[PDB]
Amino acid sequence: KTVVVTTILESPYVMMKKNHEMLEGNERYEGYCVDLAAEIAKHCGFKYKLTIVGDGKYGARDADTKIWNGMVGELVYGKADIAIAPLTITLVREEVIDFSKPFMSLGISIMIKKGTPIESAEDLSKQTEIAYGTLDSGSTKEFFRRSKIAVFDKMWTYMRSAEPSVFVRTTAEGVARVRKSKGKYAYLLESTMNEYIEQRKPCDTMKVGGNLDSKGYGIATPKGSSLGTPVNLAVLKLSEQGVLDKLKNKWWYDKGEC
Amino acid sequence: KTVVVTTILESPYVMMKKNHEMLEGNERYEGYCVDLAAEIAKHCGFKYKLTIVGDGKYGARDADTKIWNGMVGELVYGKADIAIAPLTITLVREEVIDFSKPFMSLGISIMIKKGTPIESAEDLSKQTEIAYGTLDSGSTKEFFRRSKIAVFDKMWTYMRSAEPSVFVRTTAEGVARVRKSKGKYAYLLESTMNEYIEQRKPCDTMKVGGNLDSKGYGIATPKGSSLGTPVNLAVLKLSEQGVLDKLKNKWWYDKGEC
Ligand SMILES: N[C@@H](Cn1cc([N+](=O)[O-])c(=O)[nH]c1=O)C(=O)O
Ligand SMILES: N[C@@H](Cn1cc([N+](=O)[O-])c(=O)[nH]c1=O)C(=O)O
Ligand SMILES: [Zn+2]
Ligand SMILES: [Zn+2]
Ligand SMILES: [Zn+2]
Ligand SMILES: [Zn+2]
Repeated sequence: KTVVVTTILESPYVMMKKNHEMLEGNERYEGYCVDLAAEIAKHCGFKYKLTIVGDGKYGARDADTKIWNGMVGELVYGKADIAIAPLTITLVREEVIDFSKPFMSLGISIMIKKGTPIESAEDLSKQTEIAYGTLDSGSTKEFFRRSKIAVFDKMWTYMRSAEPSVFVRTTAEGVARVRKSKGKYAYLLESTMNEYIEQRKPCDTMKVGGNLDSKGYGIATPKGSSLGTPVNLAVLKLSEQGVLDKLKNKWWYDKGEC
Repeated sequence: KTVVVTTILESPYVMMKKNHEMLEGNERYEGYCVDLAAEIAKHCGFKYKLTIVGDGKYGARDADTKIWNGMVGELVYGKADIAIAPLTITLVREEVIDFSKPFMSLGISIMIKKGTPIESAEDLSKQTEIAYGTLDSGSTKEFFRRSKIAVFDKMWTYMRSAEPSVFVRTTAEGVARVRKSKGKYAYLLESTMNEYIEQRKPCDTMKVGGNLDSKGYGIATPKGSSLGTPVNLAVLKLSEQGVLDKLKNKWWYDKGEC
């Protein structure tokens, strides 16, 4: 049985290769998670096909219907056997799917156009000249929605009602919005992405302040899947072998252009 | 049934209260892990008894007898129901006990007496004037014994054969050795401990360089135990509701003496 892997186009985790049009199957893709997938499959001994999540979302549960979308939904409804992606380990997800131990740590962070007069989340919350938002479906939005911290709740109150909307469908759209907004939009996004983007041309963005939280990405499987245990053990093995660090260095800093 | 919790006297995770001789049961202890245990218990809905691990050890498998010592052994042999302590999530332990998702991130780091001419593991590995060692049992030592990375193996090769022994029995012993050795002993230890000590009088130590690796502490339960699921969910809930961050700040920095 070939294992169906659900993933998402998000640099430098999974990207189309320069010459992908002349390539087929898994070979079209490169990135940290593409490499992680190959290692996991090697150590657990399976063959697999990478497939990009149809709706291009990470996964949230619809309030009215209670149906899960995104990569999470593909696992929940049996469309994929495993998700190998920058997928945040969260409580609401852990209730419907299984996560391995984390293969990467991260936090929510702030991205600004260079020269923007912002140093912190508190700075953002105390002003109005500069708009700010998050990836409009995923763990970061849910963080602000659920936050009982005054600074973040204040920010959520602003974001939920902002007009026009401050939420974006993809990271690419968020970043483009910072780049074109002349310093009038700051983007809240995961630190790993922020750090990658800061080192790529045109080198006009930067991460400011510390992370707003601490969490991790894990490999996800359907609850009670037989893949859950071997995969978890494979992640810890790769961590202890230094492989996760090697991949991180390969995809972030060896790819710096600034 | 009252849940038996195994833990270890290691500041500031668990410490004897000043008037402990006058107190009983759980009230004898204080620290990050005592606070965490209270929250875990409250969220899972169980009564518990804190007990200090008899042999004062974290957990290793004796190569000869194959017997597990430390907190891991107390779980494997059924002497405790759960371990709430700075216990590192590792592959070999995951094979015999269950771990929650990590409640704290960390890495192996270098502690020096202020003014020691050392900035990194490479620096340490390329010289012999300054001695260096690790806790004589635990995941840090195992990290070096197992590492296939040139620098860390070079360090291990030095450390296993160094005489007198560069290894120490307790964190306290390592720190005292740093402080007394006039810059001629550096101590390799987990970053969280390093960070704690840097804010303690006499304020004569510091963490230098990046971390050598990345990993996490997890709450541990016997394989197959029914506490595993609720406990994991409780960890994620505490992470997301900011409790883990509050606790780290309370015990590391709010008490800061430097
Ligand atoms: N990892 C998240 C998805 N996700 C991704 C990014 N991102 O890649 O910058 C983000 O800023 N916010 C977010 O919730 C999840 O799993 O929902
Ligand atoms: N957390 C470890 C134990 N452990 C603790 C410390 N520490 O408290 O400084 C250390 O420096 N090295 C180590 O292996 C494990 O679980 O074995
Ligand atoms: Zn194309
Ligand atoms: Zn491998
Ligand atoms: Zn005493
Ligand atoms: Zn609570």
